[PDB]
Amino acid sequence: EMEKEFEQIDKSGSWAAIYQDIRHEASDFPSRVAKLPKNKNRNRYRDVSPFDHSRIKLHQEDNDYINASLIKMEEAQRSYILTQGPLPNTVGHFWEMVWEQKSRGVVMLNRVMEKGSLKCAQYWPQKEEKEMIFEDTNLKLTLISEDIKSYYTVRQLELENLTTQETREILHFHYTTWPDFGVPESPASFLNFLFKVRESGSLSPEHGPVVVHCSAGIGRSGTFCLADTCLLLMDKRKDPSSVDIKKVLLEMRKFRMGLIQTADQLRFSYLAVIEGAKFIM
Ligand SMILES: CS(=O)(=O)N1C[C@H](O)[C@H]2C[C@@H]1CC[C@H]2O
Repeated sequence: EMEKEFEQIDKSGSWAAIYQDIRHEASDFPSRVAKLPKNKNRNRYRDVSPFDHSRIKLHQEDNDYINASLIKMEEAQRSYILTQGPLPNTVGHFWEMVWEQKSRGVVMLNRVMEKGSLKCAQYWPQKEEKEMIFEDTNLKLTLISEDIKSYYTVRQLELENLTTQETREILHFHYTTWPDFGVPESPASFLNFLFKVRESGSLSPEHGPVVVHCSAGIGRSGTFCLADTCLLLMDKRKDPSSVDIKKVLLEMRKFRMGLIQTADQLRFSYLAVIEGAKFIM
């Protein structure tokens, strides 16, 4: 059982050591499309690339590239698109991907500015009456409503395909209180946030995969998907303690590199799953 494994690693202070064995065992697949010269300004970080096998393709004939990965968890029947925070020049691509994949939710785990630098473009409207048009991808986005809480904001958005005049409602879940350094002290507000996303229907199989991002789409984004998948597997299995968080992480790392960036994120993921298991048993 993970709770005992937790106390063992904690007591022994072996978090950096567990984390290194995960790094060592992690999959390495080609990422040739990401590294083409024409895609250099579509990537926020030169060392964070989607694998060719799992990358999301835009349906535009010119250049189909976006820094985004499909993570397919077969046993849990959950899919996620993990992506970087969009760049000034990829905001239109981001919304095209949301449209093309039939996503119902966007989960944002960073602030636009952290540590005095921009981590992400302002890719949604700030006021009802000031909508955004993306000329490159022929989409219009309107803020319908905004519910600001202590730890997170939920926004209702309308996305319109200007080409066909179809509209969809998108939910934007913005976790606003992840600290600039390290991880939250308690997983309570993170779990509350994750149950809010679940309750919305955004993670359900009747929609396209949820789009999850932080700045790189690997650290905080990683923790989100890992916690959701582990809790779902504990509901589904005859024996809940058969769920090994290290094995789940390694399976997720076949689809996108670097998921969980620090030993502290790993520790936090264990704590989130262990605490969430109480609200599920
Ligand atoms: C020494 S350790 O690897 O067990 N250790 C745990 C501690 O909480 C600090 C610093 C370091 C790794 C991450 C961070 O959580």
